[PDB]
Amino acid sequence: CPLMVKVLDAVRGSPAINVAVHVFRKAADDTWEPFASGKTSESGELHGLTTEEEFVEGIYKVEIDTKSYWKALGISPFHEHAEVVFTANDSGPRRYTIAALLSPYSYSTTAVVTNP
Amino acid sequence: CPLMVKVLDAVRGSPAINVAVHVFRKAADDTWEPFASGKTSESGELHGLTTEEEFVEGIYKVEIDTKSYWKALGISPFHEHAEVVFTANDSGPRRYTIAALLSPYSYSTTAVVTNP
Amino acid sequence: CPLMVKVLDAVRGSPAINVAVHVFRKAADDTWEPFASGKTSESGELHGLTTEEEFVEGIYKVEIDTKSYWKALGISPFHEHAEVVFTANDSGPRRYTIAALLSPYSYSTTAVVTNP
Amino acid sequence: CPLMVKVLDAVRGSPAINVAVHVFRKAADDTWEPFASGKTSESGELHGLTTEEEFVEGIYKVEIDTKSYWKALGISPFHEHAEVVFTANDSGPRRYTIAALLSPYSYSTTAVVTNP
Ligand SMILES: Cc1cc(C)cc(-c2ccc([C@@H](C)C(=O)O)cc2F)c1
Ligand SMILES: Cc1cc(C)cc(-c2ccc([C@@H](C)C(=O)O)cc2F)c1
Repeated sequence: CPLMVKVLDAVRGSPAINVAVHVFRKAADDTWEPFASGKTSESGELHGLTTEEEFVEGIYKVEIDTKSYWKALGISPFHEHAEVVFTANDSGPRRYTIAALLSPYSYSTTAVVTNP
Repeated sequence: CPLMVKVLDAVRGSPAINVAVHVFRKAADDTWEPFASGKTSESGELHGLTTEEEFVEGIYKVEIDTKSYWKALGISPFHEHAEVVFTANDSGPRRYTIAALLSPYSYSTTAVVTNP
Repeated sequence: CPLMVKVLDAVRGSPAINVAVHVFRKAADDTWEPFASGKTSESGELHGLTTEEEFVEGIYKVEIDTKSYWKALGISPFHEHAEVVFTANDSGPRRYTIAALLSPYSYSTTAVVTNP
Repeated sequence: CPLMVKVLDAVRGSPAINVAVHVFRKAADDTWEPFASGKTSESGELHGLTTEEEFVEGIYKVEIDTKSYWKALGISPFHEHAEVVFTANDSGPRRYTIAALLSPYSYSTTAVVTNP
């Protein structure tokens, strides 16, 4: 599991459950090619997006569908979605966790990049 | 000044100076049209991006060029840029401040929306 | 104005108004002595806490009364308060801005330290 | 495991490993009584702090010894320590995770409160 996404809710103090997450890889012509997607679990995590063989160096975009998340909870949100855009680099560690902390008018994100 | 950007550096405990910012607006064909750009001052603030007349209703993307910022300080950061994507002015004209807090492997952003 | 506090609300996308702040300084006996207090204005800012003369070197604790803030808006938050504890002026006088971003179950804080 | 602490490093993009964490419970006379302590693991987590029988309702303080963390990595930090102060309430969920994201001049914290 070289790529994991973990989403938390700063209003409810809970995992962000059943959030849609789409990953894209930047193509040669600078367009965004669908790569992987899924919905966060009851723990706010999304595992199994890709495999070591599929996850090559390059620029990736993780889109988190925050607007749908907030409106399913009855909350008015600011953003259309959250975006995390980063380069995967085979130098240094090989497991990427993209973590996001959501509020209606704000979000935080960090990267946790490690070896097993 | 209906759109402003303010950026802080969480490593230095200082304004983030000379941060490039590019604003896009979603066009009729659903592409991202360049709208405005500038860079943060010595105070970490970017004023004068647009006008009340030109800042019409739409979906806007504020790209904050965090990689360029960190590389210019000699640091190899995680992200390519921070994105803030939102619908603006859909209940009439508002003033938006996009605030960001930067670290090499993490950033936060918030919006301050006021009615003049 | 060598110590200032600025607070934003990540649910409302607005300044956090009428936030009570209490500042303490560690005394010779290692207890927390009350130093100064105030509350955020309509802009989310708190000016006039102290003076250059009175703001001597020491360990300071800035308590931001987040529970009181959220309860006054009818919300039952997680935290009692946010604390920011730091040594001030140990390389000579500096100006400190303590910035905070509030959600009901989460907060962020940063320091902006400048040399006048 | 009713109380867990999880610490991440926003400069290195890693867990915050071998950080000292002290938990206190507020006594009747408003002093802070030592309650539990430990050091974060290789995953930035601290498990086994307390037991259901020991963790009663009341106000708790989680101190994270960030200053020692940063100076063991050769980094100049702002804060003396990070503080998280909250009420444990048997109404609603019974597992508390206190998560913290560290930068030299900033920190974020959230609460993830759940049932199994
Ligand atoms: C204080 C803070 C800030 C940010 C951007 C993420 C998180 C966070 C998000 C998801 C998670 C996942 C990995 C978890 O809860 O196990 C952990 C976190 F510390 C916490
Ligand atoms: C994204 C983020 C994170 C944190 C901890 C503070 C702030 C913040 C708080 C107050 C202000 C005030 C001083 C302002 O200039 O609007 C600015 C900020 F960027 C923004």
